[PDB]
Amino acid sequence: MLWHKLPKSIYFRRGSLPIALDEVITDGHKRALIVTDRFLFNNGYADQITSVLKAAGVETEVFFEVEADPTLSIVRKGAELANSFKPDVIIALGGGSPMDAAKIMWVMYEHPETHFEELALRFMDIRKRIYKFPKMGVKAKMIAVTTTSGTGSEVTPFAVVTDDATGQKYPLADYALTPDMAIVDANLVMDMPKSLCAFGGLDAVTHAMEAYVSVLASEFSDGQALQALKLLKEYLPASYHEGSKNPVARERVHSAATIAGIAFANAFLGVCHSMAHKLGSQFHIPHGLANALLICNVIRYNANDNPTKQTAFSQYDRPQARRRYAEIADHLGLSAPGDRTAAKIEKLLAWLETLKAELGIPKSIREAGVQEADFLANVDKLSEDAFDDQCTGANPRYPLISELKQILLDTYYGRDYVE
Amino acid sequence: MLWHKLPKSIYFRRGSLPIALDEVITDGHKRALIVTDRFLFNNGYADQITSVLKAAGVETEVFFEVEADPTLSIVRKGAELANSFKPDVIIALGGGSPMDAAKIMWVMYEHPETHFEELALRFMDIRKRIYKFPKMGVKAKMIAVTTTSGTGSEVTPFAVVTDDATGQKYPLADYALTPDMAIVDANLVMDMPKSLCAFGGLDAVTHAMEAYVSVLASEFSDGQALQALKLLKEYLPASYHEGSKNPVARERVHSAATIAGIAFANAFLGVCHSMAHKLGSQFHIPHGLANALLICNVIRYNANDNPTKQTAFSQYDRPQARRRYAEIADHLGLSAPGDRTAAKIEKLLAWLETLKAELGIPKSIREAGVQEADFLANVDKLSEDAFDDQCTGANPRYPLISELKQILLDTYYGRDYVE
Repeated sequence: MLWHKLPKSIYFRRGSLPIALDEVITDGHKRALIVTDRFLFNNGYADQITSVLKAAGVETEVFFEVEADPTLSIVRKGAELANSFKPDVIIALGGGSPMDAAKIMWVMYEHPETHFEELALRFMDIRKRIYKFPKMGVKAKMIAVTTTSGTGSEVTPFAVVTDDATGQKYPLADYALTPDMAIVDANLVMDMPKSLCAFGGLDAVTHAMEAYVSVLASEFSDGQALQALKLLKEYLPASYHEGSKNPVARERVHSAATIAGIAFANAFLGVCHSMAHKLGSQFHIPHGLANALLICNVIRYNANDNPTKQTAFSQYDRPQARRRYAEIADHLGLSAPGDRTAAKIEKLLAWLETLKAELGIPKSIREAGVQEADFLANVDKLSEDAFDDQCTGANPRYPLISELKQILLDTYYGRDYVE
Repeated sequence: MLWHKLPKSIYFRRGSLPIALDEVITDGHKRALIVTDRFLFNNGYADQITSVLKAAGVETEVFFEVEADPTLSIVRKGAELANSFKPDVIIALGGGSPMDAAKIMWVMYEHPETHFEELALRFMDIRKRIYKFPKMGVKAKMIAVTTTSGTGSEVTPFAVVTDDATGQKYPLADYALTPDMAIVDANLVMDMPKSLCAFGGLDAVTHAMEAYVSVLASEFSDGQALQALKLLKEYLPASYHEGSKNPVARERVHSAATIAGIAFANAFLGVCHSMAHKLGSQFHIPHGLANALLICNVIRYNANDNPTKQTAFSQYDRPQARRRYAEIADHLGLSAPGDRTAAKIEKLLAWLETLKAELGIPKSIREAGVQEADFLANVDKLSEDAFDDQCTGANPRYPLISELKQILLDTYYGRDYVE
């Protein structure tokens, strides 16, 4: 059985933010907290929402102390603040690291009794979950603005954090901590650098490419994934080169990244986000860049009509991955009439290299600043710990630790994944 | 040698606060921090200054986490914040606990190298000080609003804090941490409770009664002390009973409390503030209430023309304390023509009881919630540790530990201090 659940509000157009607070926050709340990173407190992005609340009978407080790949130390810090200001609403902002950290502070504020380890517990299903998350709408709601175009955390329950002790990103998940509102306005990403419009807008390509093929994939989460893929193909290159000079593309890509969140929130990720999380917390590689190096092989991995194993899901009778990856190309135009289902993937992978070459993305991990000695020494660790991530419990061929490492290395040496 | 140094600005009238920020802060600064207590963050007293700054090109941050009798834990907490927001100006508010804590955060922000123990070091003189405080006007200025009428911390270098480990208030002092501006508007004390208008407006009676008699007393700091005493006599009772119904008195008293700060900042306190600090940190008695129980005896102590010792100050040739306490009464009207310098003190002490009875002040410490067993057991401690306070190095008869305890006890049993 399946579902398609999101916030009961997703406002999205250039100029939507005040028209998403002049509307709902002030009509129901008078004590707000804001979560973001310093670059946005400094550059005047959080005073774009405190301007409109303080003008109303609302009292704001900003937790600008967040860092990339957030830790559990910060989260506990914002709760202390949240436990002191007693907010009626939380307004995450900045994209990813803040959003992934505010919806968990939302927890430690509603229920400070919680223990993070009981949240990072992998599971076989989301309903048959041992640590049923508590109900969180009673103390304060949770709003989610975003300033990047690669995460989808505005919609999805995923909340990636780090222990600060082991150094293991725990992509915990539960729909009980979806935002009540998601605001995705391109006013905030028009001036975003290229190092981000690439990594971000290129994870989104995975958010949707290992969601249209996942086993939990459904008709609900297949047209959105695609529409997140026909826009990242016609507007992502332009948003990189032209930047703010083509705000429509820098806008459409911002919506796509979110639409892919409308997909992978319902149809969880595959395996690229498992190896990515572990490969980007060890070597401190960003999210999107770990996903762009692997995706072009994971496909070569999941696209084997006769794998070693399937993921054992009723709705998934026969392995269809080699097929789905073709409907993708068939939808994007990469496919020519009279193909054979084996080139449509080549024509697809060819579109990525062509797309990774024109965004500043390297051809391997070695080129990405990781020493062969620091990799091979700890590869078996992140290859056993990827298997133990919750994201991999949805990809269509239940990878073997024998088979993950092989694609870690073939992405280090820029090789393929023949079998 | 002596001095009379204060901020280069003391604005004071009902409605002065915006006219003290619309004037100077915004003309020179664009990044401000505010320090206060929760009662004022909650009750809308800090958004009376953030309203006017944010309306300008200024970014504010409020450290509302302060508690009565502040600790060194909070102070180090606000520095972390101050080290993160990087303010151009600090705006203390609330009176006492915040003000005494912000001008020391000002230190840990300018010079985080400092070590509190090297600040709480008693000394024989302020110039001949071992730990010459550093220069602090370079990172951020320091403003000082006040919302109570008993402290004078707006003007004075005194910054009373607590280790949080030993529990010993260290009334450190240095003019290098005087505020650059002091704002004393009665708009903020009109709605102050009676438990505070009494304790506060009754310490001020000591701020000035052991400053007109101190050895460092000078013509500069004698008319102010008195004017702080002719106003606390004609307007303090009315500000207690009538409260906000006589805002002129609730205003004049607010200025007096500050004028006494113009005195005891230059002519340090005597001994009542030494025993008070130690007697109010052990039994958690408030400041003003520890000073109102003792003052009516310390006078009987300092008013002995033949004491055991003087304070050894050149300007202080013969003990004049028994005389000064008469010019006080002679100025307030308590004195009738044809007295003998021995009744003018009785007529003075009589004015206090008469004044302590009509403010809700008890007649002893026992009545103030302190058990005879918890007092006599630790009296010799706060009697040896009062002698070691910096305030007592200015009172005119260099008390003996033999003689302090005797007045601690006579204030417990409500007795006098015959000798």
